[PDB]
Amino acid sequence: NPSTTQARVVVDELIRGGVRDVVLCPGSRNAPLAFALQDADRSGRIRLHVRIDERTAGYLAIGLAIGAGAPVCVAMTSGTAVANLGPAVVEANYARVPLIVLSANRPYELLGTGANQTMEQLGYFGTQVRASISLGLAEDAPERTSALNATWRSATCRVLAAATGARTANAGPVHFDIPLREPTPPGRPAGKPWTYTPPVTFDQPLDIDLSVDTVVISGHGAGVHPNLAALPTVAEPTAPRSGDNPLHPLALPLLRPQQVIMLGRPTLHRPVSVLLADAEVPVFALTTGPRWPDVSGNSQATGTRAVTTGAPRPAWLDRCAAMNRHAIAAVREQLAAHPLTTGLHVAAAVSHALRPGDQLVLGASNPVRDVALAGLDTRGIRVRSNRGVAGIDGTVSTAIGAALAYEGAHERTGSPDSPPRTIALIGDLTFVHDSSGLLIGPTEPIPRSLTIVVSNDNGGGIFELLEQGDPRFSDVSSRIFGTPHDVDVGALCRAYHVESRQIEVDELGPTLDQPGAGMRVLEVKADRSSLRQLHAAIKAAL
Amino acid sequence: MNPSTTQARVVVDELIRGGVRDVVLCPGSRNAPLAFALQDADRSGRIRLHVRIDERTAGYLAIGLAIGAGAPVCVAMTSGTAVANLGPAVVEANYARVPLIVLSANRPYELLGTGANQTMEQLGYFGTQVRASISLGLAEDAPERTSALNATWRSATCRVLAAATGARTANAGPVHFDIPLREPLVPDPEPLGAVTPPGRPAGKPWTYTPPVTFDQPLDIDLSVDTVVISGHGAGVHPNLAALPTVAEPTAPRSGDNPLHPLALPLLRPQQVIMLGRPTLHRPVSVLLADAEVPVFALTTGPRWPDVSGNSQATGTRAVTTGAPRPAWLDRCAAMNRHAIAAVREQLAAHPLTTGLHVAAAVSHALRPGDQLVLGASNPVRDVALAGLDTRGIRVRSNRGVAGIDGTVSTAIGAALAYEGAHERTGSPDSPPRTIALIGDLTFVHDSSGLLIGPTEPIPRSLTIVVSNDNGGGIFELLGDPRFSDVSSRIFGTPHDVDVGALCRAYHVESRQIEVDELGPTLDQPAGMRVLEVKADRSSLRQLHAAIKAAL
Amino acid sequence: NPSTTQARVVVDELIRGGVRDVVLCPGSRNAPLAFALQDADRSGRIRLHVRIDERTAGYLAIGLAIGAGAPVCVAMTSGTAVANLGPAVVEANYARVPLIVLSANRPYELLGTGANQTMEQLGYFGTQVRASISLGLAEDAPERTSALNATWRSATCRVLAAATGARTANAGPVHFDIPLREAVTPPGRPAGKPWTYTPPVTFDQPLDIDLSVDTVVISGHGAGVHPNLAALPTVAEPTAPRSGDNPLHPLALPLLRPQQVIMLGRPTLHRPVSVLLADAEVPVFALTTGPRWPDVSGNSQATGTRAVTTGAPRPAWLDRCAAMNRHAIAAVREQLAAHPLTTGLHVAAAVSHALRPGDQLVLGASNPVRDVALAGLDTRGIRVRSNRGVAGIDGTVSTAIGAALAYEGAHERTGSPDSPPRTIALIGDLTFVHDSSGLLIGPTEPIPRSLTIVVSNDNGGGIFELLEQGDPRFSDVSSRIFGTPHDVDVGALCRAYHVESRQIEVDELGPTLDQPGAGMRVLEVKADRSSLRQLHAAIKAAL
Ligand SMILES: Cc1ncc(C[n+]2c([C-](O)CCC(=O)O)sc(CCOP(=O)(O)OP(=O)(O)O)c2C)c(N)n1
Ligand SMILES: Cc1ncc(C[n+]2c([C-](O)CCC(=O)O)sc(CCOP(=O)(O)OP(=O)(O)O)c2C)c(N)n1
Ligand SMILES: [Mg+2]
Ligand SMILES: [Mg+2]
Ligand SMILES: [Mg+2]
Repeated sequence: NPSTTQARVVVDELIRGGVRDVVLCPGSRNAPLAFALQDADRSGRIRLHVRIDERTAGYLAIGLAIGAGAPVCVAMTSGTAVANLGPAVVEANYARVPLIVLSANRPYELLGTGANQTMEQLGYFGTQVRASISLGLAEDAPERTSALNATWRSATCRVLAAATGARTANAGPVHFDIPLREPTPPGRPAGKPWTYTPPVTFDQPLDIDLSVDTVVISGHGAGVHPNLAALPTVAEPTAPRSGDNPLHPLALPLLRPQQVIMLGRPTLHRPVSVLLADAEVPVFALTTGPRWPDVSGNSQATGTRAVTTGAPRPAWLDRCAAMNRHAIAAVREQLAAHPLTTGLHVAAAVSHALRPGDQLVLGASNPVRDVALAGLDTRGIRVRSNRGVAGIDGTVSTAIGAALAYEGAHERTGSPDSPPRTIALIGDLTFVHDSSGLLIGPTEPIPRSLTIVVSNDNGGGIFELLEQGDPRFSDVSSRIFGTPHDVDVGALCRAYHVESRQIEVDELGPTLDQPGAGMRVLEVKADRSSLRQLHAAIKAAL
Repeated sequence: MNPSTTQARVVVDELIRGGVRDVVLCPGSRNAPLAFALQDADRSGRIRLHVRIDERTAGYLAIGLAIGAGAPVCVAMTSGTAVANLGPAVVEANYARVPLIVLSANRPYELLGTGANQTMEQLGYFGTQVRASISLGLAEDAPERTSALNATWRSATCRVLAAATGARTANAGPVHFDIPLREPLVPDPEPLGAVTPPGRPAGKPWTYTPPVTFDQPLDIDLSVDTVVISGHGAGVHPNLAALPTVAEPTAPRSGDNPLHPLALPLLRPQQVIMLGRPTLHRPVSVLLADAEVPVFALTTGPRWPDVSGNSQATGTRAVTTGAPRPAWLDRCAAMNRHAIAAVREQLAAHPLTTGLHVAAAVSHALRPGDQLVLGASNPVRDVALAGLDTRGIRVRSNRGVAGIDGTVSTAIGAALAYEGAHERTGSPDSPPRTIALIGDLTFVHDSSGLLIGPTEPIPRSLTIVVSNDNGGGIFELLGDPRFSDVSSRIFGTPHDVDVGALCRAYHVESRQIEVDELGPTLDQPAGMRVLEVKADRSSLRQLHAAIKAAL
Repeated sequence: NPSTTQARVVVDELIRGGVRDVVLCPGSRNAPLAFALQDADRSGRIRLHVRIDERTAGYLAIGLAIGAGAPVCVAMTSGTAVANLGPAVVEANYARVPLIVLSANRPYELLGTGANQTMEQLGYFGTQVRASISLGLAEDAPERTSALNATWRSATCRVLAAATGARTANAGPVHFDIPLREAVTPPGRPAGKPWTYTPPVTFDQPLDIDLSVDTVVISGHGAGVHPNLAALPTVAEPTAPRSGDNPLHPLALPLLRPQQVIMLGRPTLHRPVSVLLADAEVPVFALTTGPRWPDVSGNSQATGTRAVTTGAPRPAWLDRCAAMNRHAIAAVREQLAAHPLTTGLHVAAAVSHALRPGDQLVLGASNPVRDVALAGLDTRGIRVRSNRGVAGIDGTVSTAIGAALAYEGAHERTGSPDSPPRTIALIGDLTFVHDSSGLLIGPTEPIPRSLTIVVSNDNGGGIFELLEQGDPRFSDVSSRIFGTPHDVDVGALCRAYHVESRQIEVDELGPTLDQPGAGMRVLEVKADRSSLRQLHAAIKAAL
């Protein structure tokens, strides 16, 4: 059958392209490439992950992709797949995650006369994906086997290149259709991809004078810039650090920088937003890819690297370092003097328990910010967070997939050491949102060293710190923003046969130092009724 | 009053004037103007607010609130993936023709593509699944044209409601209503006591559009041997009431001459009248796939199903000439009695409680006035197999796409709307019962739909029966492709998820009982509860073979 | 050959669905259904129209549909076809024209890796079409011939149903794909009947309206006929069918104080109409068919499909309106007589005077369609066409040509032994230059027998003289960027395409229209726009 030959050629090319994991869901029909994928899974060339929940499957693919940087395929055939995959595909587009969405249209059947069990289509594919490629239906022609093998492998390498950003430096989701009718020609020698894409550079140098009082702000997707390593740097948790001179986010409003270098895409902290929008401050955007971040439109120039003249005034560096120490002190002490555990205490504890080579996975809301408020030093750490569109959905499967991909890479190094830990920190709403991600059949890969820390303040803590958190809304905000739920986390973990423990904040460190089952949830109860006061006390101690 | 608060209050007001009684809300900062406005309407009793955490299952809750009493229902959420999480419920609402209003907050459209946090292409995200995609203009600070802005906001809100209820189209469905909103997003400390721009006098909708009467008479001769097949969304046809009728559980009965689905392949209809959209029964599909028998499609709206290649004509109602042969009605009535007798006998002779036994017991417990919610895979198949008489009861099921998402939330939402509709009657009697029958995989999958926050409305009389055979009604009853497909390997091992632990996790009363206690337990109440009945799946294929042999 | 069987089944069902005309263009590959359509053309079962310009070809299809109300197919395979069809597809959506766009995708070929010279997609199909249906590849299964013939014919009826609004009362464009791999044909129903028959449908939404309140009727594009409203003063657009005989000149409207408005169809003309419809003190009742209702300001009180009336207009009100109508008809005619130069308004008044029952009238956007209304044309017994969906000045020549062909075809189908009725088109000069391509028709292709295109040529855009940018403080700037003079030799253009042409004066227009010429002719009448604004100022002052 030409369709089975074609499917094996594609799967083979996908494996040479660096795909190591494929996610699937049961549906109305067989998945695309199902048998060739099954053969490769059995042979150990790739690893399959199956889930019933199509939404959590999309996010499992994201995690499997950002854990070690590899392209990941997700393949489902059902009438709800496109709708359920939407959230993950949007995150993959905005965070530039190489996600390949496989489909298998049927050209011998009617479309548009009723509900389609294979693909029920929304409007986001047009706007979200880097490419939409459909292989031909496989012709029955042994005469043309060599020419078809070339066409198929060329097209597969185009899918892979579009998703990884190999030539565009703009990785993201790709829609790859392999049609079939209802009801192996080799690749390049020595395992090379059919169409090889050697390394590319996009170079856009900007002239910047460092003698001007400069602060670096690095956000999601920031590059590494050695020539900027000495400047005071307010770094989001997921930004790689270029140097060793951190500036705490809370210190920023008490300095007066005269220019800003912005790396990647900042999304955290109102003081950062305000500074980038200040008309009297030059802002230089250094980022990869086609677009640049600039909500205010205030930025002066954008490129990919800086060509620097001068150096920072010693008085400026020394003044930034003293506000940095005052902010660190203000947090440590007001946390010490607070009589109730909050998410900020939980984040502080997780940050101390971390060691080099760990992978940290951060939920949206307070956790990703609290870790920054606690001054976590991210050097030697891989920090992952779905900052593309900052959803609270799918964070459990993202952590699981990230642990799996990260352990898989460490395994392949052959090293005798135990698999490096993955530690997730997420809020209680975030955990309830994607609890279904906890359900993993015995037939499926399970992380060996994943700890999910759930900081549970029985609602949405971040909203205590916004305008709706003002006391004049006290009666009203509790229901429509606090959103309390009274979930028994321990029961939920028991229901899914997931090792679970409820501990106090000071036991968090010790518990995380002691290894446990491959996958486990550590719940720490927290309070959010006092959170706006705690943050007010930290500000006043600045 | 700042522009965001003013706009939000005008929109919420016009939605209430348009007949919206329930609103599902999920938390966020960008939708804060909507959340404040809705909670004010809740506090003064103009609507009933339901807050949820998970946008996805929250959309099926809204679906339940819409199908329970027949009213348009809004779900409101923040910008970004929160909106994308409504996709699954939008698809169901489209195919099941449910008046679901997705009311999303957005950033100003000019911020698209600037790197703004939690922003995405929202307008048109759903494509052709929605009846309409409507946007409001960003609210300007310009009091001189407050009354002009009031008119455009209420008109837009009236277009949303008309598209969703099908007031002009006769084709209800979901509508995307996107509202770009900018700071300030919370109500100002001052002015105190501002006045929201007024709607029409006497609470009338700003632009009033009455429900269309859509009519398409079609001639049909009843003397030709006729079977009626009615599926999801079918209408009632008194002049067809005497015909033998294979009716899906969700189809309203027009008459009293039932024909069991198993009997149909053993009869020889010479023509078919197809009511609504029948998807459920394999015997039905086989018959409709046969291009030789003439089929007439009677539907309540402009859509008609593609299940038959030989639909001769479409209509909304038949104009009947003649009457059926008494011998033909005799023949069908005899096969009906035979078909159900085979089922009840083989059921009684089977030594193990299967999901079919649970469905038979549930069907036997119901009385007129009950609402019954069925998970759209096997529970709806089994209840029909057991021969449930649906006269005088409301059967709800997500038969649009018959997916697995949101079945629990839909049961909860149907119960709340149905009880509410009966609070308004004024009867002082206890609220009607809502009984849901859900399989264990479906219940586990949407278990988080059980979650109702302490401050949120709880059904007064919903019982969720879980027929737990520890794995699907899947590889029993087959589906040659499925044994080959590697994704089926998750179905080879019983999942063993503890149902009682799940009900504990969402603080819902749950008991585990035997099928014989089911009838008495349901007559007995107590708010919301789950009854888990364990069940065998191993003998299930043996049971169906015995029924097939008995025919 | 399976696709040959499929293609013939589809063409046969399309024919049974009332398709009489199909528009094609040469392209990189063969049009969908090309050989089945040829066979039907040869046999006189359908009529093929070929054009090289894909854009004019779409507007020709629009004309072939609106000329007698039939569904029309357009079939092009080229790398530019979707882009060139866009304008007509948008017009088909907004004017609710039953336009079927045929395509033929190749499922054995790669998509998305490079330029696609079979169909290069834009973003508009997802927002403009009523349906997008793909037949699916034809396979080699002779036993399933009955089942496949049923499936194909069903899908084709579903396509036709979506395009004509047979069940939705919402006609519009549909995308119909028949994919391709690269003499007995299975029969449809007895007696030429469609495979899935759709009996007549009604959408009924009655509204209670009190006629004793001082009421005016404004009817626009797509207005329906309402007997119970025939006596009210009615400001009608040229394309709106008249219900009665109490016209109310649009220039009269600002001089009356109506206390409620019944609005029929979709109004697009006259700023006094827009002002009245937006007046918060005036209840507005929108009566229209289809899913949506017009309401720019949001001021409307209710919408439906018909009126249930109580009461009757006060006789004082009727005479006040009938007299204000007389005042305005007279102010226009007297200041037209008093005006020194020929303007487009003069040309319109002359064309109005020359029309008679049985004629089809095609109006360009811009001043022509307004001027006919200001000239007080009586449209009873006259079929008035204009592309008011989006009011483009593009494609009006091919629209008039297609309208004429379809209207003539309807008359020839009767046995009448008469010269076919006249189609008279009135368009401005920019509009004519925009779609001049539509004049080029090969000897092989159908040509209207009685089409006369009148071109009111004021060497630019007359309508902008009458707008705010036409005020004298912009005299230097506006000439170039709104007037856009071109100095085209209209007679030389028509001679290049072998089209009978005459430059004539306005009094000469009635006589020339009375005796026929070649089947297609262009009558150019030179007009002035320099004095246009003051002419309208004179008519305002006279009121
Ligand atoms: C699917 C979805 N639906 C809604 C939202 C809006 N939202 C957030 C956003 O405000 C967070 C934005 C950011 O930059 O992190 S943060 C949030 C509350 C999360 O509560 P939590 O998980 O208990 O964390 P907590 O520590 O209590 O802040 C909600 C509900 C969302 N982000 N995703
Ligand atoms: C393709 C296209 N491109 C531009 C426009 C804008 N436009 C118009 C519009 O303003 C008229 C709209 C209406 O309601 O009639 S009217 C117009 C001038 C038409 O000049 P004309 O054909 O010589 O007519 P004239 O009698 O001189 O007014 C132009 C350029 C358009 N309508 N279509
Ligand atoms: Mg929380
Ligand atoms: Mg089960
Ligand atoms: Mg002109």
